Amino acid sequence: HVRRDLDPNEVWEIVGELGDGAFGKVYKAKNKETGALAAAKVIEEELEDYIVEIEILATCDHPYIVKLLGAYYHDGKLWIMIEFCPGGAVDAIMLELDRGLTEPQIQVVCRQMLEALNFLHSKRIIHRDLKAGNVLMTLEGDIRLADFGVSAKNLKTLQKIGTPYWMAPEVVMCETMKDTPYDYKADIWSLGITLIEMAQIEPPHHELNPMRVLLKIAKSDPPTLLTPSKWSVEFRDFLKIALDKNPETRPSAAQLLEHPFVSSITSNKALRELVAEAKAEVMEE
Amino acid sequence: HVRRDLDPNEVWEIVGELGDGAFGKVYKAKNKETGALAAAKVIEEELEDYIVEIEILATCDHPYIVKLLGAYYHDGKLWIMIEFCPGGAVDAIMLELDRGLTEPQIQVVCRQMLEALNFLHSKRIIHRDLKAGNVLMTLEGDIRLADFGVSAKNLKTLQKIGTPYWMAPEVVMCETMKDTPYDYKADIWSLGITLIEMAQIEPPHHELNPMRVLLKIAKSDPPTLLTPSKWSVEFRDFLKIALDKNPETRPSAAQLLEHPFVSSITSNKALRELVAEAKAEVMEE
Ligand SMILES: Cc1[nH]c(/C=C2\C(=O)Nc3ccc(S(=O)(=O)N(C)c4cccc(Cl)c4)cc32)c(C)c1C(=O)N1CCN(C)CC1
Ligand SMILES: Cc1[nH]c(/C=C2\C(=O)Nc3ccc(S(=O)(=O)N(C)c4cccc(Cl)c4)cc32)c(C)c1C(=O)N1CCN(C)CC1
Ligand SMILES: [Ca+2]
Ligand SMILES: [Ca+2]
Ligand SMILES: [Ca+2]
Ligand SMILES: [Ca+2]
Ligand SMILES: [Ca+2]
Ligand SMILES: [Ca+2]
Ligand SMILES: [Ca+2]
Ligand SMILES: [Ca+2]
Ligand SMILES: [Ca+2]
Ligand SMILES: [Ca+2]
Ligand SMILES: [Ca+2]
Ligand SMILES: [Ca+2]
Ligand SMILES: [Ca+2]
Ligand SMILES: [Ca+2]
Repeated sequence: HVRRDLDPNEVWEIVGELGDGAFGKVYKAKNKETGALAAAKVIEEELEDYIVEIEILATCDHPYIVKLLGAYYHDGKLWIMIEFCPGGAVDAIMLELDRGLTEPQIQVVCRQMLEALNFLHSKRIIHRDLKAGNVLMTLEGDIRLADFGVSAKNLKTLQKIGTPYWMAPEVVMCETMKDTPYDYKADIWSLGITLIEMAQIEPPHHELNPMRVLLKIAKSDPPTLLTPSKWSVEFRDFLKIALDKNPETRPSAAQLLEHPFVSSITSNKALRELVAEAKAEVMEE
Repeated sequence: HVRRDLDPNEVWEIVGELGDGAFGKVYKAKNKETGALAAAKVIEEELEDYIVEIEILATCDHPYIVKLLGAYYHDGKLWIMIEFCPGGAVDAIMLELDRGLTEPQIQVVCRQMLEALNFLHSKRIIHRDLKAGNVLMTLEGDIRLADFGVSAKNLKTLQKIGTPYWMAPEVVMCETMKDTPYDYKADIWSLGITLIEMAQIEPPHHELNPMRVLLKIAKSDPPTLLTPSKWSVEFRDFLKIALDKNPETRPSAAQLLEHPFVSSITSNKALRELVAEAKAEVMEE
């Protein structure tokens, strides 16, 4: 999936920057032949993390997951072109609009996220980094799950303890959490938190520093919506079963697709409206 | 610690085989200058596992841990010479004598193992593969903890997920078990099982296949001695607190060194006697 024979800078042009951070710059790229836009990383022996990421991406051909457009290794730089999502990240949308999503909007995101997760889990791919910032929007009002970096760094490890009789109980449990049917449950919890983040702009425990947050997650009862009366019983029930601290009894995405919070969602209209409103808001000067 | 400049086959001669298995052959080597004997691996990009192992070994200079005599990379082969232990592994001793250890013998092994683990844990090294087969004997009746392969493969990983607010409780717990003060607790549990193995020849759940054993460890109450009346209250109490399923409340090696099962053990005589008896038994033809 990494093309060696083709030179990438004859097919793509880097026309802008989308972001920057701890994992380098993300560029906006334009196809000089077709005019298609991509999010791009041009990366100059931790390229094996990116190699595993490309392989996941290439395997993850699905309507609600970001589509890999091309990967190259040329002169050396590793190029990785992925489909541009002009609607942006849902957390940027909430910041731009200065508000959380409506329940109808959350229902669409939830339905589509569940379809994506059901697909990934079928392929034994665990995302492990769900959050509103990794839910990207199209102008049509569909999501795309993004950022398989954590997924890939985790998979590289597993692809790469003790002798069982002598193994401590906590070691048995954490090695048993590395495999089916427990590994994928993590994404279901993170989905629930993401839905709260979308309802309330911030996730639970946002006021605490990251290290205190970890203690809080382990020891606290599962998070609930701050103002329950704003939300349907269906939404609160959905969260109640998704935010199960016990991964054994936490439902799969397939099971959650039959929950009445999402089982009747057959239109993306609420999300298409959201993206239109965000676009119009961005235009204000 | 890996010598490049010196050619190893001018210092050592491979004079025998000690073992074979899934991790290759272990040779017996003799120093052509001094006459000292070593256990040797001569290994022809998973050499980084062995590199981390050498670094651990070089750091683990202690009376009750195997002593690294030399590591080389020459013509390409990786040579790793470690001190020969003529008494052999405690599990081989039990098989040779067709019996378990006496309580006085177990007390000495336990005292010395605790001293070793207290040292390792001070260096933030977790063995992760304690068992009677990794407790080696000298003719003097001292142990040497051996086989840091699992330790090294684990450390290579840590030296080499998610964002905390969205992280599932079970993921928080298993990442929190990867660090102090929880990581080292695993060795305390494995010590307890090892002591049962030494008392009874076989560890608990030896009748079950390895995959069933894992379920059994997670769900069962902690193991106890099969015939309690053979053993002191002190031994049974020691096991009771060491085989704590909760790593939070499981004692450290330092705490266990003050337990009356080991706190008064100031002589290795019982173990020196054991090794003499095993030697004499081996001589029978
Ligand atoms: C408009 C917009 N696009 C993006 C990011 C995109 C995108 O449009 N397409 C896309 C695909 C994948 C990814 S990724 O997270 O998986 N990722 C980092 C990545 C990308 C390429 C290669 C590899 Cl290996 C990995 C990230 C993205 C963002 C964050 C925004 C946005 O909110 N904003 C941007 C515009 N601002 C003015 C407002 C906020
Ligand atoms: C007599 C004897 N010696 C050994 C093994 C030794 C030894 O004598 N010294 C020693 C040091 C280290 C290790 S190790 O487990 O850490 N290991 C595998 C290793 C070694 C070298 C390099 C590296 Cl990286 C790793 C293993 C050993 C064994 C298993 C026996 C034994 O019971 N027996 C052998 C004789 N039989 C007739 C009876 C049973
Ligand atoms: Ca697509
Ligand atoms: Ca605004
Ligand atoms: Ca992002
Ligand atoms: Ca914030
Ligand atoms: Ca509803
Ligand atoms: Ca406006
Ligand atoms: Ca406005
Ligand atoms: Ca020594
Ligand atoms: Ca015999
Ligand atoms: Ca061995
Ligand atoms: Ca056995
Ligand atoms: Ca006693
Ligand atoms: Ca005899
Ligand atoms: Ca005999």
